[PDB]
Amino acid sequence: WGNLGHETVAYIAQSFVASSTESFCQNILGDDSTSYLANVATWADTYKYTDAGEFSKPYHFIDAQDNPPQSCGVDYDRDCGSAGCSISAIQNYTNILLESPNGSEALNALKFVVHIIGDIHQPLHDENLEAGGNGIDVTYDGETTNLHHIWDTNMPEEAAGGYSLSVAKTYADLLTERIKTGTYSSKKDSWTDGIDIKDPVSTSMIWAADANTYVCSTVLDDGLAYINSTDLSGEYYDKSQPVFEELIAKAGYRLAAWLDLIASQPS
Ligand SMILES: O=c1ccn([C@@H]2O[C@H](CO)[C@@H](O)[C@H]2O)c(=O)[nH]1
Ligand SMILES: *[C@@H]1O[C@H](CO)[C@@H](O)[C@H](O)[C@H]1NC(C)=O
Ligand SMILES: *[C@@H]1O[C@H](CO)[C@@H](O)[C@H](O)[C@H]1NC(C)=O
Ligand code: NA
Ligand SMILES: [Zn+2]
Ligand SMILES: [Zn+2]
Ligand SMILES: [Zn+2]
Repeated sequence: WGNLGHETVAYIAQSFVASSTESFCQNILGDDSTSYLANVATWADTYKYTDAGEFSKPYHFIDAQDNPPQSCGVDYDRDCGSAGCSISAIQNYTNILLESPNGSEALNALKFVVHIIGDIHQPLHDENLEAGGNGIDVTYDGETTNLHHIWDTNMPEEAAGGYSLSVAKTYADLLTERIKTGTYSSKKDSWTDGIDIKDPVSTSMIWAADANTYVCSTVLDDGLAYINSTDLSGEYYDKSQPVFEELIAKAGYRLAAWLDLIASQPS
């Protein structure tokens, strides 16, 4: 996602974490504001453009070698690759926070987990084709862009009504309502099925496989004749909106559950 999506995921997670988890994270981050997670949710996307952070570019995605829209699937050993991936990064940084939460690596580990659980839920961050859709040029509201970009940025910002941290907070409030009582309230009690702090790869692969299903059902189902030729800000946006909104909600809910397990200690 772009910055709005990551901040929204982070604000949702803040609304679901336990108090002890909030304290654990505020202490690592040195921030006890009501934006503590949202304030770091974009860091990984700045870091990756620096020499020191170049290593971490592959950690934003897992290039699933499926065949969409005909067939979708993610396989860790087939798709992660030698340079690592979102799944291998969740394992590494989760294990740093479990083993060394008071050490110097904890700060970046937590900022990576906040960001990357967001990225796992962007379907085109779970797809090899055309570098996650970066190579598919499209038109969106009269502008030339690419399919990856409209899922990261154009469509979420249209739905949220802007791009800023305050707009993200409002959007997160809307999606948090949908989880607690609204649209998602009868399905969210299944969203953490299979979660296992002792198996970060298995857990994050469930999430990535869930998001990847939408590459076939939603991202690419219209077929590339349509996608290449049609302004996607109309009916394509209309069908995409419920899907990316539910995936942003899932990302925040699952991030909170994961942070609770990372911070958890038996009383
Ligand atoms: O296979 C790829 C290649 C790139 N990206 C993402 O696409 C962004 C560029 O739009 C990059 O920063 C990167 O995180 C993916 O999700 N998958
Ligand atoms: C784990 O994270 C550290 C710090 O960012 C990095 O140096 C190391 O290469 C990572 N290891 C793996 C297996 O991804
Ligand atoms: C759509 O554009 C992509 C990327 O250039 C291309 O691979 C594909 O063949 C195009 N499909 C159609 C039917 O135009
Ligand atoms: Na056209
Ligand atoms: Zn992102
Ligand atoms: Zn992206
Ligand atoms: Zn990212």
